[PDB]
Parts: sequence; C-alpha cells; structure tokens
Amino acid sequence: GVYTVTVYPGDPAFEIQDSLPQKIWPMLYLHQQRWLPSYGPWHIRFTSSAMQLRNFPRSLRGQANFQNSMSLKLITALTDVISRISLDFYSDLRHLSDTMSALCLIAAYYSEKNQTPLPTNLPELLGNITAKVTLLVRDLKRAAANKGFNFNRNSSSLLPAQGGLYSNDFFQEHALYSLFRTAGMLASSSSPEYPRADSVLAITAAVFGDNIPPFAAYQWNLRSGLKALESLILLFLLLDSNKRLHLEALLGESYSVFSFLMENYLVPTLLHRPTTNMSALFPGLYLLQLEFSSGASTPHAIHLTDVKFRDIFNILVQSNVSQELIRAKQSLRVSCETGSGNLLESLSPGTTMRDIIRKEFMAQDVYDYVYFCVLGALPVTVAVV
Repeated sequence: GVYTVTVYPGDPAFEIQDSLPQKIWPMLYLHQQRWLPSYGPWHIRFTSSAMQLRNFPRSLRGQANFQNSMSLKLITALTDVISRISLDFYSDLRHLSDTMSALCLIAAYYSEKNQTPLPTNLPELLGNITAKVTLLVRDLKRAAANKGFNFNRNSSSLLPAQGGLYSNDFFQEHALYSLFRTAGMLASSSSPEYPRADSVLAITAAVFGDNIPPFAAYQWNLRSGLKALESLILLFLLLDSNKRLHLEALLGESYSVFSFLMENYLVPTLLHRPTTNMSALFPGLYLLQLEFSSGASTPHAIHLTDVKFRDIFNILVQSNVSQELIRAKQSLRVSCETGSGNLLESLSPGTTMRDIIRKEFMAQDVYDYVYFCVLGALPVTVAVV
C-alpha cells in the first residue's frame, strides 16, 4: 500500500511505497541528453574511488559515474546500504526495531517527568514526539556535563553475551543511560533505590506483547534504542538563505521544522510501516555519523573513513558464492554508533554537523539539512556536454 509524506512546510507531498529517496532517484534520469544528477563532494569521491576498486560490481559502473554523476543503479545501491545500517539482519522475537525501542524509552521518560499515563498502542506511542525530544534535550544537558555518549565495548559484536547482558561497565559512562537511571528507569535486582514501575516494560507489553523482555535484562534493545534516540537528538540539534536543493528544477515546475518533519514524515511512515529502522527514516544522519566516526573532520581522517566505507560497501554489494559480510554490516553499524556519540560529545553538536554537511554534502540551510537527512544526498542538475 502506498502512503503520503511531506518533508518541509509548504513543500509538495510524495506518495511512496517504502523509501522517499528510492522514489526520487529514478525521476532524475528522464532527461539524460540535457542533464544528469550530481550528488555532491563526498558522493563524487565515493564514486571515483569505487570506479578504481578491483572487486567493484560491474552492474554499478554506468556511464553517469564519469559525468560528475552516479548511475541510477549505484545511487540505488548506496541508498539501500545506508538505509539498512540499523536494520536487524536476524529474526528474534525479543527484538524491537531501533526506532520503537527509542520511542518506548522517550515515552517512559516523558511520563515519569510529567506523572502522566503511559501509551497503550502505536498511535499514542507516536504522539507528542517534539515535546518528548524537547524535554529530553534540555534534561540531557545536565547528564552530559560529566558523561559521554559512547559505550565501553568488548569485541566488535553487536549482541550481548548468553543471558542478555553486556559487560557491567558497558552503559556506565553513557549520559542518556545515566539520565534514565536518575529518573528511576531500568532498575535491577542490584539497584540501590526502591524500584519504581518499569514504564518501558509496561509500554512494550501493551503495544508489542510479552516477547519483549525488560531492557535492563535483555540489553540489546537498550543499546539499540539509545543509539536510535541519539540520532533523533542529533536531528533535533541540526534543525535548531540560498539553498542547494531545487525540486522544481529536478522534478518539474509542479513540485518548527523539526515538529513538521515529525508529524508529516516520521509519524505517517511508522503508521504505515511500523518496523522502519532509524537509518531508513534518516539515512543522511547515518552518513554524518560515519563522517565523524574517527572523532575528527581533517582530510586525513575523512580519507581513512572513506577507504573503510568503500571496502565495506564493496563487500555488501558482492554477488559471489557470509561471516565477512556479517562483519562488514556490524562494522558499519558500530562506526555510525561511534560517530553519533562523537558528535554529541563535541562542544556544539549542531555546529560540527553543519560544518560537515556543508563541506561533504554542500547543504546550505535548514531546508537542505532536512532533505539531506531524509534522502542521503542533495542532487543538482548538471548539463550533459
């Protein structure tokens, strides 16, 4: 079933089957003798280095790659890889999508701070997202004064040990985990305070059922939800005169900012596609996270990141007759988690993100930032000569 989304106020509405950028990209190849789409600096270097890789799939080597453009197959493949970064590759009854885990965590916190009832279904869980994020961003400043946003990891595997728990110190130095603990959330058998009701479990039991265990007992949903929540906070901070993206020129003359995006893009997407993962909602945010995964934006650090991503992309798009593939998916996901924590640890997350998005993706204002987050690229028309 097709559904409708609007990304920016006053802008046209789009009817999509699953992904907005996947709906847009084919429309940019209907005037190939007049113009081709150009996707920006990071995309041109990525395409250029992919055309030099020995193992690079031949199906993604179209002529457009050499005309300051990308072939439709290559931009589609890249959009797919980025959208699948935070997607669970396995089936597990205990697992929620990262998006739903973040939504349960943020609704529990909002309920505890305002002494208001918990949501009991999907539409209530999707309500007042802007106020929930606003409360979380203002309260988080207190917790982030002495704590960072990166996990204390042991191995590059994403899942916890048999039993459901990570190492005792895994979440210890995380500001968002600490903020939830100060509010009485995620209590355990060894917690020092008199335990309050587990509001996250009451939400999961009501909306999803009995298969979702407590986040403190089966900690994969907590690791997953915390990083999806960091992505929503980074989106809030990024959106808080001339533009690169011109829809009239690309598609035809017929074609707060955060709150509008929530109500007209995020909420309609999750009502029609409830399992949508965070990197599929906001692929551009995951590219920004990948760019800051080393904790630096120097061309040396950017180059090393770009080499690492191109090798990962290469493995993910291979068609050759599986542990190497799993390792690559996990490595890309962990690099984005690291990048996300790094951005939030910077003095001004919004400024750091704005500097990166302007240099690597040529976004010029809030209009371009929102579209970059949803599409993963900001295409421009380039004349064919």
